[PDB]
Amino acid sequence: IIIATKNGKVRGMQLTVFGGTVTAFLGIPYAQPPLGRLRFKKPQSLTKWSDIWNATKYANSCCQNIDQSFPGFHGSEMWNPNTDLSEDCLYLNVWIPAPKPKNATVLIWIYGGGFQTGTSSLHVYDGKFLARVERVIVVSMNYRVGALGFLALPGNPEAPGNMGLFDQQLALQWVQKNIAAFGGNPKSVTLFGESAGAASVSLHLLSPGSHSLFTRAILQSGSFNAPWAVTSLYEARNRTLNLAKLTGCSRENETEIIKCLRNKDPQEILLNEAFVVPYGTPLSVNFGPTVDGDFLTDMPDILLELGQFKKTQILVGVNKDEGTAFLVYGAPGFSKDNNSIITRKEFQEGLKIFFPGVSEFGKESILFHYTDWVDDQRPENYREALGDVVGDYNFICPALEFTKKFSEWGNNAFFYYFEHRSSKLPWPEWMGVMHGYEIEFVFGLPLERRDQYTKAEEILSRSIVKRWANFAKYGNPQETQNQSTSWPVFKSTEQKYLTLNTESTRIMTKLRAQQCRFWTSFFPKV
Ligand SMILES: *[C@@H]1O[C@H](CO[C@@H]2O[C@@H](C)[C@@H](O)[C@@H](O)[C@@H]2O)[C@@H](O[C@@H]2O[C@H](CO)[C@@H](O)[C@H](O)[C@H]2NC(C)=O)[C@H](O)[C@H]1NC(C)=O
Ligand SMILES: *[C@@H]1O[C@H](CO[C@@H]2O[C@@H](C)[C@@H](O)[C@@H](O)[C@@H]2O)[C@@H](O)[C@H](O)[C@H]1NC(C)=O
Ligand SMILES: *[C@@H]1O[C@H](CO[C@@H]2O[C@@H](C)[C@@H](O)[C@@H](O)[C@@H]2O)[C@@H](O)[C@H](O)[C@H]1NC(C)=O
Ligand SMILES: CN(CCc1c[nH]c2ccccc12)CCC1CCCCCC1
Ligand SMILES: CC(=O)N[C@H]1[C@H]([C@H](O)[C@H](O)CO)O[C@@](O)(C(=O)O)C[C@@H]1O
Ligand SMILES: *[C@@H]1O[C@H](CO)[C@@H](O)[C@H](O)[C@H]1NC(C)=O
Ligand SMILES: *[C@@H]1O[C@H](CO)[C@@H](O)[C@H](O)[C@H]1NC(C)=O
Ligand SMILES: *[C@@H]1O[C@H](CO)[C@@H](O)[C@H](O)[C@H]1NC(C)=O
Repeated sequence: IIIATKNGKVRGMQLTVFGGTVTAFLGIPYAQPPLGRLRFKKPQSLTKWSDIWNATKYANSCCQNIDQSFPGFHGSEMWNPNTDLSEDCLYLNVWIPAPKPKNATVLIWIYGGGFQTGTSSLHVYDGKFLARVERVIVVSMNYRVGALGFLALPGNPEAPGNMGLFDQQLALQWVQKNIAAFGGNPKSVTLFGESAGAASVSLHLLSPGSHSLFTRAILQSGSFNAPWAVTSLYEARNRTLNLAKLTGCSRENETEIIKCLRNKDPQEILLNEAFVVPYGTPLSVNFGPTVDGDFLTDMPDILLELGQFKKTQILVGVNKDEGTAFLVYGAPGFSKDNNSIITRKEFQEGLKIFFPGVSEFGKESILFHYTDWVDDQRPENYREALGDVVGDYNFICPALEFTKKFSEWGNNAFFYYFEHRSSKLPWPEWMGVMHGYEIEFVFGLPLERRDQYTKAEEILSRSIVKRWANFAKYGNPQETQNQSTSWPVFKSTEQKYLTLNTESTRIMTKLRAQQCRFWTSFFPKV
C-alpha cells in the first residue's frame, strides 16, 4: 500500500487486529531534521523526496533523559523510550482503517512526560485498536522535549522557546495538507493528550496559529494552568544562562551563547538540564513552554480568563490518585515496595520536597487544610494526604479551573473522574488510580483478550473508546446503544461530572470543591 503525499510517496504496512486489518504508516517525516545550525530553532518545512519513503517502523525518539529510578521495573520503564534517541526525531505515525475510509474523523495524540521526556512509539499509544474498532484515523508525532525543545532566549530566533510546541503544530499542519490522501477528514480533527500532552493540547486552544488546524480537544490529566506547565520569562532566561555556565558557553552576546550550545553533544546538554534550577522537585519542568510572543502572545492565564481561545467543545478529566506516583521519587518514608505509612514529621518533610520555594506559612497552610482527620488514629492518614496534596495542586484543581473558565464562554465541556485501577498495574496498591493509567483504556488495550485484563476492563475500555470516538466525531461523548449513563455537560454553576469505573458509572457534582477552593483561591496568594 502506497500513498502519495504532498512531499512524496510513502509505503505503509498491514496489521492484523481483531480478525480485521489496519494500515500503519510509522515514521513519516514532517520537518527537516533539526540538526547542526537548526538545533534550538523552529522546525523547518520539508523538501520533497522522489523515492518511496518506507514508513514501516517507528522512528527515532527525541533526545531525553531516561527514568533510571527503578531499573528493571515495568512500572517506570514502560514510559522510557523504545526507539533510539536522536536529534533527528521529527516524525509522525498514521493508523488508518482497512479498507481505506472515505471521510474518517482524525484523532491526534500528543504524549506527555513533563515536557522533558516521551515518545509516540510507546506500546500504550498504539493507535491500531482505535482505528480498527472505531474506524477513525489516529495520528501521533514525536516533538522535541527538554532544552532541545524549549530552551528560551525570548525574542531571539536562534532559541525563541516553544520549539517542541511548534513541532506539534507543524505536524497538525501536515495532517491538514495530507490526511485526505489517507481517507481522513481534515475538517474533523480532534487533538487528545495526557499530562504535558494535555497541557500542550490546551495551549493549542490558545495559540492563534493552531486554531484552523483542529476541531475539538480532549485533555487527560493536564492543562496549561497547572503549576508545572508554563515557565515565566524570568526563569526561562535564568535557566538558559545557567545551562550556558554549566557547559562553558557563557558569552556576552546572547547569540554567541546559542552558537556555543550548538557545538555541544546532546549528551552534554541532557546531563546539565537537571541543575539549571536551584531546588528541584519530582515535578520539575526545567525547560518547558514560555510566553514567546509567537505561539503564546500573552500570559495564558490572561487569555483564559478573558476568553481569548478557540470556541469549540472540550473533554477533560483526571484520575483519582494523580499525586501518588511522584511520592516515591523523593518524599521521605515512601517506597513502591512497602505500604509507605509515614508520620506527621515525614509529611512535613514531604511538603518541603514538593514546595521548596514556598514560605513556612504556605507549607503550614497546606498541612492545616489537609490534616483535619476523620480519624486521627488511621495510620495511612498522612500517606494519603500527601498524595492528595500533590494530585489536587498539580493536576485536579487546575483541570477543574480550566474547565470552569473555558465553559463560561459558552462552549460545551464534559468532565470525567477516572477511578479504575488497572488489574495489571505493576505499582503497589497504595498508589491507587495512578497518573497515566487511563491511557491504556483510552487506546483500547483491554480489548485484546489475549492480554490478561478482566472482562469488566474489556467492557470499560470498549465504552471509553466509544465515548472518545463519538466526542471526536460528533462533539458528544455518549455511548448511545447500551443503556449507558448519559454524560451531562459541565457548567460552571452545577459542575456535573461523570465517573468512569467498572462497577457503576455515576453523575456527581463539584469534584474536590473544598480542596480546590484552597488551591485556587488561597494558595496563589502565599
Ligand atoms: C519503606 O521503605 C522506605 C525506603 O527504605 C528503602 O526501601 C525499603 C523497602 C528497604 O529496602 C530499606 O532498606 C531501604 O532503605 C523506608 O524509609 C527509610 O527508613 C529508614 C529508617 O526509617 C531511613 O533510614 C531511610 O532514610 C528511609 N528512606 C527514605 C526516607 O527514603 C520506610 O521506613 C519503609 N516504611 C515501611 C512502613 O516499611
Ligand atoms: C523500501 O521497501 C521496499 C520493499 O520492502 C518490502 O517490505 C519490507 C517491510 C521488507 O519486508 C522487504 O523485504 C519487502 O520487499 C524495498 O524494495 C526498498 O528497497 C525499500 N527502500 C529503501 C530506501 O529501503
Ligand atoms: C538564578 O540563577 C542563579 C545562579 O544559579 C547557580 O548556578 C547555576 C549554574 C546552577 O548550578 C544553579 O543550581 C545555581 O544555584 C541562582 O543563584 C538563582 O537562585 C537562580 N534563580 C533565581 C530565582 O534567581
Ligand atoms: C520522575 N518523573 C518525571 C516526570 C515529570 C517531570 N515533570 C513533570 C510534570 C508533570 C508530570 C510529570 C512530570 C516521572 C514520573 C512518572 C509519572 C507517570 C506514572 C508513573 C511513572 C513515573
Ligand atoms: C522489591 C520488590 O520487587 N518487591 C515486591 C514487588 C513490588 O513491591 C510490587 O510489584 C510493587 O512495585 O511485588 C511482589 O510482592 C509481587 O507483586 O509479587 C514481589 C516483590 O517481593
Ligand atoms: C468530508 O466532509 C466535509 C464536511 O465535514 C465535506 O465538506 C467534504 O467535502 C467531505 N469530503 C469527502 C466526502 O470526500
Ligand atoms: C552577536 O553575534 C551575531 C552573529 O554574528 C551578530 O549578528 C550580532 O550582531 C552580535 N551581537 C552583538 C551585540 O554584537
Ligand atoms: C454493547 O453491548 C454489546 C453486548 O450486548 C457489546 O458486545 C458491545 O461491545 C457494547 N458496545 C459498546 C460501545 O460498549
